[PDB]
Amino acid sequence: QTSAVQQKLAALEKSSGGRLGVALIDTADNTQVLYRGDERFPMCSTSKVMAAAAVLKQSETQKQLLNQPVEIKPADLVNYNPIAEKHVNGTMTLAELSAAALQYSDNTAMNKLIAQLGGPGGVTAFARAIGDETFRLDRTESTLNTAIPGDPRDTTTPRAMAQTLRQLTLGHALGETQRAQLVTWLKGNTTGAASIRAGLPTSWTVGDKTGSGGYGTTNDIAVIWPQGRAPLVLVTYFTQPQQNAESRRDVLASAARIIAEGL
Repeated sequence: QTSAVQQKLAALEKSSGGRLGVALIDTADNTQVLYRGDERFPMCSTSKVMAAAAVLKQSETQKQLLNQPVEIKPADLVNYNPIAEKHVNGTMTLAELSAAALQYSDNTAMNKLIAQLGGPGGVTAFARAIGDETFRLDRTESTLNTAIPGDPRDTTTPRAMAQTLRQLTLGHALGETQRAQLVTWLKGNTTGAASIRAGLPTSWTVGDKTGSGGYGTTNDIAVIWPQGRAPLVLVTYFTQPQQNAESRRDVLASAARIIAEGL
């Protein structure tokens, strides 16, 4: 029952200190389970999925767009840029910047993707054009991770991001080669081993993007191909009242366990 899952999520949330948002879509019957599904949460690095997908859309009609070299200037470096810092005063392709933003959550690469889309408003505009009316991106890295309570900048709801994640990876928001590329990048993420993945059996396939930021904000959005059933889309947002709160990736694993076991 969806409701059993709710009680367990609510109980999880009380023990968490913080505020939990969940949104599951089960594509076997298109059922939805929601916990705080229409409450806004700071998106942090999970936003990078939208930036990369928007650039992929651009590439549907600028054929060679992803192989074009983009200059990495000293002014482009931000804190936590493990991939791009190794290319300062050099070049990366929008493909390499996509992979770095998605699979290592590189913030300099994210800012390059945002810049390629014409700024925060350019990412938001792509969300609007795929029917995501809730997503809003308002700032660049790394200041978009401030996750200040009650600030609607750089937020979405779990319901909106699960709907959009399905659109991008299993629906028709992107072209076929672009959709495959996006799914290949998410499946190759390196930073989500302790989040949703750690709540799921290892035989299941997972494409995911983690997020982290201020106020102990710990997020994950995933696409999940279990054995023996249609894929699932699971969004797990978590933030805390203290600005210096510690990340709680285990809480997201617990949320995913609750879901894999009860649905």
